[PDB]
Amino acid sequence: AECKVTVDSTDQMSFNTKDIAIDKSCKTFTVELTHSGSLPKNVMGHNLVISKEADMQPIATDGLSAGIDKQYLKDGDARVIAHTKVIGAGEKDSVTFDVSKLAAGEKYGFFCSFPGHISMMKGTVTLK
Amino acid sequence: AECKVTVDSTDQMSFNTKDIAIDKSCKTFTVELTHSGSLPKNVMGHNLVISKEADMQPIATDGLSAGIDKQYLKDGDARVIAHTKVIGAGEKDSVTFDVSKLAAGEKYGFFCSFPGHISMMKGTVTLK
Ligand SMILES: [Cu+2]
Ligand SMILES: [Cu+2]
Ligand SMILES: [Zn+2]
Ligand SMILES: [Zn+2]
Ligand SMILES: [Zn+2]
Ligand SMILES: [Zn+2]
Repeated sequence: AECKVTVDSTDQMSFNTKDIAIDKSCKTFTVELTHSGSLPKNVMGHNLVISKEADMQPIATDGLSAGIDKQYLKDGDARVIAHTKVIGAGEKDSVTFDVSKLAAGEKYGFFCSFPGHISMMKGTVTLK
Repeated sequence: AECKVTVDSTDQMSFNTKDIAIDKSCKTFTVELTHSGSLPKNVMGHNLVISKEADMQPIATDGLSAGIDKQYLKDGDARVIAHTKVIGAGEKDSVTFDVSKLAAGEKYGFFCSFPGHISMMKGTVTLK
């Protein structure tokens, strides 16, 4: 199986994809996030966070007050299945998680939790 | 006296001035803000906020939770002297305030409180 994907994020507040396909055959899956462009992380930082589709906005709202030091995520948030750091231009991060965590028949999505980015920066996770 | 100034804001996350000079003789001062370029407000929205220089970042941090519907400013934040709405490309807005609110000898600045913009979008307010 192919159990890795790389997603780019930009100065114009977008990801380069709207769906991440995860082979159910995979034991673990690795998401690598890169940031093209020139803006630093405190201006236009992006992370990639995976959760239940219905949990994305609640997580993002709870992340606002956490600050960039905690990757704009509330510490110990149980709704977060996996997430990268907040990265700025020229940086990259990756996260590897157990594919078992994704309940078949449940709807999953990815988003950026930097304040206000979720409106433009989200997508679906599809198990294949 | 001249008691009005126009400031433009860009897709490049910049104001087209670094200083706003306010004549002390003015009873009121009016700041008009425009937005050139083509990006919508949820991507590259800008407002213009006036406060004490030391207060700019705390105000901006507090504004994160207020959201774009509240112009990214906490309601009733007493540290805010004056502010425009958040505007997107092709829009404009203006604010008029009493110049007596400026204490000569105190240092004032202007900035944009849209998430992440402040480090790239701020300047001084100079009384003349
Ligand atoms: Cu982002
Ligand atoms: Cu701005
Ligand atoms: Zn909560
Ligand atoms: Zn974490
Ligand atoms: Zn004068
Ligand atoms: Zn107000």
